[PDB]
Amino acid sequence: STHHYEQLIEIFNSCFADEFNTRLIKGDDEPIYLPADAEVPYNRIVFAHGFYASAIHEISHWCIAQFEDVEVKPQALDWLFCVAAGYPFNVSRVVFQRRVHAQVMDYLANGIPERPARFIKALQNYYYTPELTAEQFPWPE
Ligand SMILES: [Co+2]
Repeated sequence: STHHYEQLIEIFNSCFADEFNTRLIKGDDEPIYLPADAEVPYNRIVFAHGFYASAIHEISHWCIAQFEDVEVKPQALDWLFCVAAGYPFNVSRVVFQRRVHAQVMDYLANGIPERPARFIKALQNYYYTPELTAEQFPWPE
């Protein structure tokens, strides 16, 4: 499959534009969260640059809502999303990515929270990818 940020906009909106009144928007240099208002009546997650990886990262952060500690769970969702989509994962070293790996394992063993779980299933149906298995997430070596 190809991977274009425009695809993530449609997948995200399909998952969340109704239930959570939230949509994904390609922005400029800044990631932003803009709540619905009287003119634009839906919440907007704005990601920086027309870059697939950047959209994934803002989606992960939205799902979760000392920099290492705060970044572990969003980067774990990043990794899950990328494998679900058939996209290559990188962080943005080995010690930190092992913390992310453990958190992916935690999620897979103990349960993925509702919003990322929904996004993962939609990714799988959009890109026709097999069910996730821990084996698709190699320990950082
Ligand atoms: Co981040």
